[PDB]
Order: sequence, then structure tokens, then C-alpha cells
Amino acid sequence: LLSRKIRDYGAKYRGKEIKMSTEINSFLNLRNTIEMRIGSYTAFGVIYSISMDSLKLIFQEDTVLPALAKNKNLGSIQLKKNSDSKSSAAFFPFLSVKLLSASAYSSLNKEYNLLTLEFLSPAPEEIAIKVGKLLDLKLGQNQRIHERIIIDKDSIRKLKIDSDKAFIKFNGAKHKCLIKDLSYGGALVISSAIDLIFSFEFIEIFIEGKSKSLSVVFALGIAFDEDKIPLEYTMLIHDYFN
Ligand SMILES: Nc1nc2c(ncn2[C@@H]2O[C@@H]3COP(=O)(O)O[C@H]4[C@@H](O)[C@H](n5cnc6c(=O)[nH]c(N)nc65)O[C@@H]4COP(=O)(O)O[C@H]3[C@H]2O)c(=O)[nH]1
Ligand SMILES: Nc1nc2c(ncn2[C@@H]2O[C@@H]3COP(=O)(O)O[C@H]4[C@@H](O)[C@H](n5cnc6c(=O)[nH]c(N)nc65)O[C@@H]4COP(=O)(O)O[C@H]3[C@H]2O)c(=O)[nH]1
Ligand SMILES: [Cl-]
Repeated sequence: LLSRKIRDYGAKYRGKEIKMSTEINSFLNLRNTIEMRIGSYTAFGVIYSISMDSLKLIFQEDTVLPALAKNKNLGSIQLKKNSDSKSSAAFFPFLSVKLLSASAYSSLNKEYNLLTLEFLSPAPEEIAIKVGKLLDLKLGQNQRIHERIIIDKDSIRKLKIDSDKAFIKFNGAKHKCLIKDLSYGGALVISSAIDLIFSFEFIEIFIEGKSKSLSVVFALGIAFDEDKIPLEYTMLIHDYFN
């Protein structure tokens, strides 16, 4: 019944995911740090996204990925509940996984792998049913699923960007703007539907998007083109939550 609903969501949402943020971890009661075991080898990584029967994990390069290859691309992971507890009660049993895919990328002169891992036995049903509900909301595009990061003294310190200064380009002209908020999928900027390019100085990152709201200086809401978002931007937002 619950099992059946989870099987239906598995089929419906094959290939889809929910990116992690503070509010998602809170809802799911799932810590974002996770231990992988490959025989007696062990390493901690961070969850990037979760799906109905798989999840994506970030590790440093030259750690888990070669270790998995030596073990026929099988390992086990331990999900923990969203607390600092060291009690047995905070942990789910280790679950068997198999590596489906991996990519390589850079951050701050350090190299990382993003690993897609499939559960070889049922994920905890309490988590699976909530991931399916989040995927229903993502499909609908009727309400927000993630928090937006408001740009202020505290968040600018945590984000790996230097300031609130950015640029908006549209109709062959580039204007200054101030970033007011950021999220995985867009931004609100202030300055003085249309296609545009949002950019800011970084290690200039350019993101193509479309206007969604304007209101009066002018506050402009932007939806980044969903299939084109630079991995470096996505990881900047993920880093903020981690
Ligand atoms: N198309 C589009 N327009 C957007 C989007 N984000 C903001 N806006 C526009 O900007 C207005 C201000 O949004 P806010 O200051 O975040 O203030 C919002 C926010 O606090 C809240 N709100 C509305 N929808 C949601 C939602 O799905 N989730 C959450 N958490 N808050 C929401 O209600 C307030 C007023 O909402 P509105 O009267 O609708 O007024 C919204 C709406 O016209 C977006 O993703 N898409
Ligand atoms: N940081 C930031 N991102 C922005 C802003 N405006 C749009 N976006 C981004 O653009 C995505 C798609 O906007 P939508 O197509 O209007 O699709 C929106 C819209 O239909 C609705 N929605 C969300 N918030 C509001 C709101 O305040 N008011 C209204 N009327 N609808 C909202 O829910 C859908 C999904 O919202 P999200 O998952 O947040 O996904 C939003 C968000 O990632 C902005 O002011 N700041
Ligand atoms: Cl997502």
C-alpha cells in the first residue's frame, strides 16, 4: 500500500531528483553527511540530490570512485537522521548500493566526483514517500520547494561570492544590478517576458534565463533556463547549505 505508492512514484519519476537544502533535510529528517563503506574502507561524503530509488553523492576525487571499481562498483551507505546524536537510534541500517554513473568537476582548486548510487534494497519508506511528494510538487511548478537565500551580511559571508554586485544583459545592453536573493532556479535583482543573461564575477559566471516578475528602482525576478544552469552555479548554492 505504502510500498505500492512508492513503486508508482518510482516509475512516474524515473530520472528525476530533488536537490538538497536545509529545509529539505529538515522535512526528510535526513543529515546531509553520509558514510560510504566498501569492505572495511570508509569515507564521508555529502548528498547532492535524492531520487525515488537512488541518490547522488559528492566525494573528493581519488577516494570512493576507485575504491568502488575494485569492489565491482558495489558498496553500502548509512543514512542518518537530521541531528548530531551518536545514538544507534539516529541511524538507519547500512544499505547496499551500486554505482550507476559518475562525473568529475572542480571547486576552489579541489577536484570532486558526483556519484549516482542505486539502492539495491528498499530505501526507508518514510523517506521514499516524502521524496515522491516533493517530486509531485516539482512536477506541478505551482509552489516553491526550496528556500531562497536572502543576500545580507551573513549570507554573503557564507556564499563563495564576494559581493551583491552583478550584471543583467538583454536587448544588446548590460546593466549593473544588486542581487537581493538567490536559489537553485533563479534570482531576484534590483536595478534601473524577456530573455536575459545574469552574471557576476566568480573565480564571470553567465546564466541564461527569463524574466518572471517586475515591480517598482525595479525589482526583477528571474527563472534560469532549467536545462542550461552551469554546474558551478548549482554547486555554489549547494555549498551554501553545506
Ligand atoms: N511568477 C512568479 N512570481 C514570483 C515568484 N516569486 C515571487 N514572485 C512575485 O513577487 C511577489 C513578491 O514575492 P515575495 O516577496 O517572495 O512574497 C510572497 C511570498 O512571501 C509568498 N508566497 C507566494 N507563493 C509562495 C510559494 O509558493 N511559497 C512560499 N514559501 N511563499 C510563497 O506570498 C508573497 C506574495 O506573493 P505574490 O502576491 O504572488 O507576490 C509575489 C509575486 O508576484 C516566482 O517564483 N514566480
Ligand atoms: N531566487 C528567485 N528565484 C526566482 C524568482 N522568480 C522566479 N524564480 C525562479 O524561477 C522558478 C520558476 O518560476 P515560475 O516559472 O514563476 O514558477 C513558480 C511559480 O509558478 C510559483 N511561485 C513560487 N513563488 C511564487 C510567488 O511568490 N508568487 C507566485 N504568484 N507564484 C510563485 O511556483 C513555481 C515554482 O517556484 P520555484 O520552485 O521557486 O522556481 C522558481 C524560482 O526558481 C525570484 O524572485 N527569486
Ligand atoms: Cl531540485
